[PDB]
Formats: sequence, structure tokens, C-alpha cells
Amino acid sequence: KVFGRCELAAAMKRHGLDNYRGYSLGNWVCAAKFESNFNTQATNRNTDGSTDYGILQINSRWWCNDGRTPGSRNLCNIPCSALLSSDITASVNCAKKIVSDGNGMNAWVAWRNRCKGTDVQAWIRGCRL
Ligand SMILES: [Cl-]
Ligand SMILES: [Cl-]
Ligand SMILES: [Cl-]
Ligand SMILES: [Cl-]
Ligand code: NA
Ligand code: NA
Repeated sequence: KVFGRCELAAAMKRHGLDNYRGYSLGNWVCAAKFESNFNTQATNRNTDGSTDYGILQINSRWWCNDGRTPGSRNLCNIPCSALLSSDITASVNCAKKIVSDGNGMNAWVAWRNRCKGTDVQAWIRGCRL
């Protein structure tokens, strides 16, 4: 599914991401835009052989099992394919574990390079939430 901007913000809000660990909703919308262009079916291979899945590009090196990332972990305890669903629950619940792992949203390179230090509230401007 390709979400609209405000549609995704509302879904993320209902799943408890607004100010989760102190990250306002616009941070999560901005990260999703630059990680996946709001497309739940986004996949992207990494140089080390791991793959990133779904709207928040969660990587199989640590967080999910795809059966083809040798020597990896599965700390969200889910198949990576679950992260491609039009239902974002699994992506959001796994993201809550990632953002709590000590580095906050710096775990998402695109967030650090494209969202951090910008006016992220613009990403939710106009939305009925
Ligand atoms: Cl947009
Ligand atoms: Cl914030
Ligand atoms: Cl959903
Ligand atoms: Cl933090
Ligand atoms: Na915001
Ligand atoms: Na894995």
C-alpha cells in the first residue's frame, strides 16, 4: 500500500508513535517518506547482504528473519515479510523496540541525514489527527 501523508500520520498516531520516546509524529512521517516513499512494499538490499523491509526499512541484520541473512538476529521476532503488510502494526511495534535501543531515531540513517534538525512538524501540517 502507498499511504497518503496524513493517512500515515493518523495510523501512526493511533498506534502510539506520537512523542514515543520523545519523538513527535512529524519525525516518524519524515523518516517514512525518505525511507520508503510511504510504500509498505519497499525493499532494499544492503552491501553486507542484509535487506531492509517496509515503510520504515527495518533491516534483517538485527530485527527480522528473512531466511537469507547469515549470522543475523531477529530481535523483533517476526518474519521480515510481515513488515510489508498494508497493516503497519508490525512495523510500528518493531520500530518502538529499535528506537528504545539507545540511539533513538539515529538508527535510521535517512532520519539523521534528512529530518534531524529540520522543521519536522511540516510533515503533519494540515492533517486531521
Ligand atoms: Cl508527501
Ligand atoms: Cl520531537
Ligand atoms: Cl494500519
Ligand atoms: Cl533519544
Ligand atoms: Na511533529
Ligand atoms: Na535476521
